[PDB]
Amino acid sequence: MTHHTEVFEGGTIDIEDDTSLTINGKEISYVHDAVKNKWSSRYLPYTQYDSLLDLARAIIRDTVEFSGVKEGS
Repeated sequence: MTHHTEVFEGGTIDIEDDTSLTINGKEISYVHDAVKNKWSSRYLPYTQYDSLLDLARAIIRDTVEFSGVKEGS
């Protein structure tokens, strides 16, 4: 238990121990816009997102890197 699995358009979302943002096993380091730190997520720089769950899905949707089979066109 205590883990959330989710498949977004081919990308697996790994949430472990009710923490840890991972996609396809790759560590997703969030950067919050909070008082502690004024910066954007390292994987999505200067892009505006709404929530944390939204963020995770936005990454997979915006980057084909987490989609899998696509090196280019």
